[PDB]
Amino acid sequence: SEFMSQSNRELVVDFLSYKLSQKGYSWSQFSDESEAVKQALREAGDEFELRYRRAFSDLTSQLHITPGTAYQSFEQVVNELFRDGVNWGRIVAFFSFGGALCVESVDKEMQVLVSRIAAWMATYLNDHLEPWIQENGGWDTFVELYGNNA
Ligand SMILES: Cc1c(C(=O)O)c(-c2cccc(N3CCN(c4ccc(NS(=O)(=O)c5ccc(N[C@H](CCN(C)C)CSc6ccccc6)c([N+](=O)[O-])c5)cc4)CC3)c2)c(-c2ccc(Cl)cc2)n1C
Ligand SMILES: [Zn+2]
Ligand SMILES: [Zn+2]
Ligand SMILES: [Zn+2]
Ligand SMILES: [Zn+2]
Repeated sequence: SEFMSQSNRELVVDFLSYKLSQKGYSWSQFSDESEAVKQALREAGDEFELRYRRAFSDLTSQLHITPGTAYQSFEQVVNELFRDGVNWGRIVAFFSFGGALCVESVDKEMQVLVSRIAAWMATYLNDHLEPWIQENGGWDTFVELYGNNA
């Protein structure tokens, strides 16, 4: 409880849909307090790209991500991102990484990867990040911290 929560799937699809919309795409092209969390994540991901733009490179070539890639390859990269533990900034970097991997996959004519990356992100969020998030005050704590720094 939970095996795979709908709220974790929704957070991921809403974030990825936003990043793909910024590149002119609809989520439907790739796949078949809550509003405040969605908006804070959108804003934090946009700020993360302005501050750490150099990291937004040819991710699918650097990580050899193809239509043959399975979940454990994605988990190894994200475990590197969280190698020294979890914090809010690293969670924003994780969402941003998934968004950039989706955008790059579409650019490299590997549209098939988008729904897969969404599922891998929702799995990692559910299994390896939600326990930390709940222990550290929940998503409404992030909304408060982000909004107050803003
Ligand atoms: C393996 C691996 C990687 C790897 O190993 O590192 C990386 C990788 C690559 C580059 C960068 C990073 N980062 C950079 C940042 N960093 C960090 C910094 C500070 C804190 N401290 S904090 O928690 O107190 C804090 C402080 C401030 C704010 N926010 C204010 C809002 C102000 N505003 C309201 C005015 C500022 S904006 C903002 C600032 C920082 C983070 C978010 C938003 C927030 N916050 O959450 O908003 C939280 C904690 C963590 C963690 C890692 C990872 C990738 C990767 C590859 C490609 C792509 Cl595309 C993505 C990822 N990969 C794959
Ligand atoms: Zn939603
Ligand atoms: Zn961008
Ligand atoms: Zn795992
Ligand atoms: Zn913990």
